[PDB]
Amino acid sequence: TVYTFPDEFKLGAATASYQIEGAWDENGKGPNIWDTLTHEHPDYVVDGATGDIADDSYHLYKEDVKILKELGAQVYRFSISWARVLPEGHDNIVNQDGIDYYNNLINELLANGIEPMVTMYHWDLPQALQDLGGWPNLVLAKYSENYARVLFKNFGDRVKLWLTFNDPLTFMDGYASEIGMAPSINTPGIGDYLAAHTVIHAHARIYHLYDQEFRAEQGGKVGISLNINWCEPATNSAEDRASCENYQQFNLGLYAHPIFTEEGDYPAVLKDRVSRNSADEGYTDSRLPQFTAEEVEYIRGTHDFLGINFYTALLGKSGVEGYEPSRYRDSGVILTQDAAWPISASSWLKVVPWGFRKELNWIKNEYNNPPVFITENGFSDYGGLNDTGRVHYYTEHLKEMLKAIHEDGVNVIGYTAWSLMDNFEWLRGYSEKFGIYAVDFEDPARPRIPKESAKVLAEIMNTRKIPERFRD
Ligand SMILES: O=[N+]([O-])c1ccc(O[C@@H]2O[C@H](CO)[C@@H](O)[C@H](O)[C@H]2O)cc1
Repeated sequence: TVYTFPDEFKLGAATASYQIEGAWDENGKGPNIWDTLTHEHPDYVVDGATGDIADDSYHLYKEDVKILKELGAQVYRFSISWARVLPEGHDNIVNQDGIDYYNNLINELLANGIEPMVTMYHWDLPQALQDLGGWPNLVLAKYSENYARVLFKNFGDRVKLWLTFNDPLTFMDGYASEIGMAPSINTPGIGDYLAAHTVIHAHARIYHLYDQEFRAEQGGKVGISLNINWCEPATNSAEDRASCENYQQFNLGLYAHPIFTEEGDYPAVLKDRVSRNSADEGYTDSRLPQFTAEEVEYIRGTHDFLGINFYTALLGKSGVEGYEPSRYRDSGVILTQDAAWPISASSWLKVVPWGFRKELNWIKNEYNNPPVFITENGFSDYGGLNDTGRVHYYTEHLKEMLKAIHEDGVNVIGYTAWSLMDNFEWLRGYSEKFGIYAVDFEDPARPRIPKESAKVLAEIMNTRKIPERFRD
């Protein structure tokens, strides 16, 4: 039983628009911040790669559905490109080609018995909105509501699972370095917090919009996807345990405390540590923005489920490091990884499957056991179809999740493997492979070929159990 999926549990796979679509300027699509980064700053990206073509899923979406059907996916999580739909960012112009494209994908999925799950924002902000300052500018919350309205209006009759944002903890970091994630702005400890504040407001506006204008007719669910790693105490001391709690609150709690708790607002430790550090450095005002009481009440409770992106673990010890100012320095934890942990093709990604069970329990206890949908979990290598490391990664993480469900009572309701195909991997270009299907980026037809992990995942999805050969 601990190896069997609950009957209603949803299994599938996931992708993101800029990572797969290509067709970056085709049929009316406007430019986004990743078009800008890869065109203007190829020195930031491995091999100077771009997402101009990527997997060419704009043209090859029927092939993507074919492989999802082969895999036996029940749900396909994909994201919508904001600038493909609203090329100017604002809602004055709706690109019919964009509407037709996503309807064509949704309809193809449904005709093949696969449920669509749509992420509204996976990092590809229209450049016209970045030119106003992007996420640090609170005006983007209303622009995000207007974008969501166009999505609910056009697609909500058929789409019943929505995520507003994918991993703002990472995308806010685009405002904390001059050479990093788009838009590559160096405002650490200041602009990244402003970006977080806008995203939280935007998410809350989108959820209220669904309640007011769409839920009664459409009957779907709206969540948000938050990335978090497990943080294990470097030693068993109370002080190192405190540092791990700081990590959880500064990385997951930053977004989840305002939305998923009864109290709302940012975590106290976040408010308090940033206030103290700002005062010690001579600022008149805290670097952390504030919510009014009315805003706290508006934002809290804006969820039907919690999306979790989980990849790895860290060790945390008591102390402070990082540059002043920065979110890492403010967080009051020294983070490392254990050299014993198995490695991947990504410097930051170590294989620590027991950390997934620990994290699921931390979430259960902090947020009163919300329904959790694992929206990303996966592994990198440099290439190859006989992807034993990826197979092991998936089987171990699924086993740990199933223990969380069955033994620990955690309400996990679905899981989409990251990712369906090898991707444009952001600053890593085409150098790192996260797919369960390989794609030949040198072949204009971009054929998709199953790896061993795709065959194992199909076996899991078909049998609804972890096969005996992978059990302890
Ligand atoms: O803190 N971490 O461990 C972490 C943060 C952000 C992450 O981001 C993920 O990274 C994947 C692999 O590159 C991308 O394909 C995917 O688009 C992205 O959501 C993944 C992991």
